[PDB]
Amino acid sequence: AAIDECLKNAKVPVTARNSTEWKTDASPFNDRLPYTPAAIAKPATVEHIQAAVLCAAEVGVKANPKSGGHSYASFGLGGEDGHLVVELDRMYNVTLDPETHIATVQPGARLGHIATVLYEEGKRAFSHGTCPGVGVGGHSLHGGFGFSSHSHGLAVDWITSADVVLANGSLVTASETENPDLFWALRGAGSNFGIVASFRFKTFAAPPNVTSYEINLPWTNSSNVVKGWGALQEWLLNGGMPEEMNMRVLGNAFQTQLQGLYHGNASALKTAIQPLLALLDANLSSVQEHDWMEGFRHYAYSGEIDITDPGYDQSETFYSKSLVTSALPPDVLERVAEYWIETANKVRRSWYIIIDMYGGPNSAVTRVPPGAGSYAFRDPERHLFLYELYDRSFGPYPDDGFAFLDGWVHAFTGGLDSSDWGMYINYADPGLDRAEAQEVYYRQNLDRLRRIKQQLDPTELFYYPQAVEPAEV
Ligand SMILES: *Cc1cc2c(nc3c(=O)[nH]c(=O)nc-3n2C[C@H](O)[C@H](O)[C@H](O)COP(=O)(O)OP(=O)(O)OC[C@H]2O[C@@H](n3cnc4c(N)ncnc43)[C@H](O)[C@@H]2O)c(*)c1C
Ligand SMILES: *[C@@H]1O[C@H](CO)[C@@H](O[C@@H]2O[C@H](CO)[C@@H](O)[C@H](O)[C@H]2NC(C)=O)[C@H](O)[C@H]1NC(C)=O
Ligand SMILES: *[C@@H]1O[C@H](CO)[C@@H](O[C@@H]2O[C@H](CO)[C@@H](O)[C@H](O)[C@H]2NC(C)=O)[C@H](O)[C@H]1NC(C)=O
Ligand SMILES: O[C@@H]1[C@@H](O)[C@H](O[C@@H]2CO[C@@H](O)[C@H](O)[C@H]2O)OC[C@H]1O
Ligand SMILES: O[C@@H]1[C@@H](O)[C@H](O[C@@H]2CO[C@@H](O)[C@H](O)[C@H]2O)OC[C@H]1O
Ligand SMILES: O[C@@H]1[C@@H](O)[C@H](O[C@@H]2CO[C@@H](O)[C@H](O)[C@H]2O)OC[C@H]1O
Ligand SMILES: O[C@@H]1[C@@H](O)[C@H](O[C@@H]2CO[C@@H](O)[C@H](O)[C@H]2O)OC[C@H]1O
Ligand SMILES: *[C@@H]1O[C@H](CO)[C@@H](O)[C@H](O)[C@H]1NC(C)=O
Ligand SMILES: *[C@@H]1O[C@H](CO)[C@@H](O)[C@H](O)[C@H]1NC(C)=O
Ligand SMILES: *[C@@H]1O[C@H](CO)[C@@H](O)[C@H](O)[C@H]1NC(C)=O
Repeated sequence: AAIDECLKNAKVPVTARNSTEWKTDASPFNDRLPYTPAAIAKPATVEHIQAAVLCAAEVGVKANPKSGGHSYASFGLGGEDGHLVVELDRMYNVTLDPETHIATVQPGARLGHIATVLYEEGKRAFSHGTCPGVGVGGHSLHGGFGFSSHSHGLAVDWITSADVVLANGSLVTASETENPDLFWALRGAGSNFGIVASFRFKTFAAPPNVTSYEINLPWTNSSNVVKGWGALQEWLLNGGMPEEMNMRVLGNAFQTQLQGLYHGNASALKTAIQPLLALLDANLSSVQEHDWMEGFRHYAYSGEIDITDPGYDQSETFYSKSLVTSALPPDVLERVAEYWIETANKVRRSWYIIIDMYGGPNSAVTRVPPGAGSYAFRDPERHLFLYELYDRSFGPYPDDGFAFLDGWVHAFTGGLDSSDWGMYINYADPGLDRAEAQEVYYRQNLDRLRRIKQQLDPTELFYYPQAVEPAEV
C-alpha cells in the first residue's frame, strides 16, 4: 500500500507483513486485544522515526510509537487496526555519563535493561516500575510507580530532557528551559504529543541494601477489611510511613498482604515498621535483605531481567482497571469490603488488587508541585492511594467479565466526588469512552493538555481511542 511504498522510498527499515518478525512485532501484551497495523516501521535512529512520521502524514494514516508494548489496551498498536506502528525496540541503548550521572536512554529500552546498565556501570538508578519487560517510553511518559516511588517519586520525575519528533516531522528538545509547554505535556500525557526519540534521565545513587518484607492481613471478612484499611489509611495520612519505606497491599481471593521494600537493612526496617505492626496487631514475615539488583529481581516476577531481545513475546489475557483516591470514608470502605468478600472472592478467574501506599506527608510522589507536569495526581492528602485491579483469564476472556471490575470500581466512585478520584493510564482501561478517559486520566490538567494538543498535533496524527482531543479554536 501507499504507506509501504513511502517508507521504502524514504529508506525506513520495516517489518514486512510476510516476514517471521511480523507476528512478534505486531503482537500485543494483552492477548485479548490484538490489532493489525497498516505497517511496522523498525527505526534504528531518530532519522527513521522522522521519516516514518512524515510518511504517515503524507499518506494519511495514523501513527503510534510502540516501546515495550505493555499497554493494557494495546494503544502502542494504535488501539484499533490500520495504524503505522513505529516499533522502537531495536533502539534500547543506555549510556551513563560518569560526570553528571545523567543517563541517555533510547526509547525502546525496557526497565530491566535500564536498571541493569545503570547499576552495573555506576551503581545508579532512577525510580521506576516493577516488571523488567516494560518499555521506558509508555511507562515514563504517563507516570511510573514502583518500590522506590515513596522514596524517590515516579519515573516521569527523573526525566530531565527529551528529544521529540513532532507530527510534521520537526525535531525538538523539551526540558524545563526549552519548549516548557511540551515538557509539561510530555510528563504525564506524552503519548499524545509526538514520538520521544531519546530520553535523558537524572539518577540517584542506588542504596547498597534494600529489605523486602511482607505483612499478612486477616482480611477474610468485611469488618476486618474495613477496620484494617481504616487504620492503614489514617497511619499513612498522618505521616506514619517513612521516606525509606515503599509499600502496597496485594490482595487476591486467597491471600491479602502488605508487601514492602525498605531502603535500608533489616534492623532499620524492624524499628521503622513497629508502630504499624502495633496498630494492625500483625507480624512481619519473609524479611529478606538484598543488594539493589536482587531487590529489583525479588519483585520482578520474571526470570529474565536484562531484556533486549526483539523476540520478546510475554503476554496475558485480561481486563484491568485503575483508580487514584483520597482516604476513603467508612461507607465506601464498607461497600468496597462487601464487594471484595461477597463478589470478588467468588469470581472464578485469577484476579488481584494492588493498593499502593502512594501519598501522605512523606511521599516523594506527592511532593512534586501541582504545576510541574501534566501528570495529575500530586496532592499529598487527596491523592493517597493508587490502585491496579486486574482480572486474568487463561482461556478466552469472558465477554460478561468486565462487570466484575466495573462493579468494584463503582463501589469506590459512588461515594467519592469527582475531585477525589481519578484513573491512571499506565493501567489503560479501554472500557472507558474517549471523553470519560481524558477526564479521569488527566482531571484538572485536561484543558491545558487540549490546548497544547491543538498547537502540536492539530490533525491528530498520533490518534488512539483515548487520546487527548485538540481544543477547538
Ligand atoms: C505489562 C506490564 C505493565 C506494567 C508492569 N508494572 C508496572 C509498575 O510496577 N508500575 C507502573 O506504573 N506501571 C506498570 N505497568 C504498566 C506500564 O507502566 C504501562 O503499561 C506502560 O504504559 C507501558 O509502556 P510500554 O511498555 O512502552 O508500552 P507501549 O504499549 O509500547 O506504549 C504505551 C503508550 O505509550 C506510548 N509511547 C510508547 N513509546 C513512546 C514514545 N517513545 N513517545 C511517545 N509515546 C510513546 C504508546 O504509543 C502508547 O500509547 C508490569 C507489567 C508486566
Ligand atoms: C547501540 O550501541 C552499540 C554500541 O554498544 C552500537 O553498536 C555499533 O553498531 C554499529 C552498526 O550499527 C557497528 O558499526 C559498531 O561496530 C557497533 N559498535 C559496537 C561496540 O558493537 C549500536 O549501533 C547502537 N544501537 C542503536 C540503536 O543506536
Ligand atoms: C511543525 O510543527 C511545529 C509545532 O506546531 C511548528 O512550530 C510552530 O510554528 C508556529 C507558527 O510558526 C509557531 O508560532 C510555534 O511557536 C512553533 N512551535 C514550536 C514548538 O517551535 C512548525 O512551524 C511546523 N512546521 C511546518 C513546516 O509545518
Ligand atoms: O503474578 C502476579 C504478577 O504478575 C503481578 O505483577 C504486577 C503487574 O502490575 C504491576 O503494577 C505490579 O507492580 C506487579 O506486581 O503481581 C501480583 C502477582 O499475583
Ligand atoms: O504520625 C502518626 C503517629 O503519631 C502514630 O504514632 C503512634 C501514636 O500513638 C501512640 O500510642 C503510639 O505509641 C505511636 O506509635 O502512628 C500513626 C502515624 O501516622
Ligand atoms: O472492546 C471492549 C469493550 O467491548 C468492553 O466494553 C464493556 C463490555 O461490558 C459492559 O458491561 C461494559 O460496560 C463495557 O464497558 O470494554 C473493554 C473493551 O476492550
Ligand atoms: O476529528 C477526529 C477524527 O478524525 C478521528 O477519527 C479517527 C480517524 O482514524 C480512524 O481510524 C478512527 O476510527 C476515527 O475515529 O477521531 C477523533 C476526532 O478527534
Ligand atoms: C548488602 O549489599 C551488598 C552490596 O551492596 C551485598 O553484596 C550484600 O549481600 C548485601 N547484604 C545482604 C545481607 O544481603
Ligand atoms: C471477622 O473475622 C474475625 C476473625 O478474624 C472475627 O473475630 C469477627 O467477629 C468477624 N466478624 C464478622 C462480622 O464476621
Ligand atoms: C543498619 O543500618 C543502620 C543505619 O540505618 C546502621 O547504623 C547499622 O550499622 C546497620 N546494621 C548493619 C548490621 O549493618
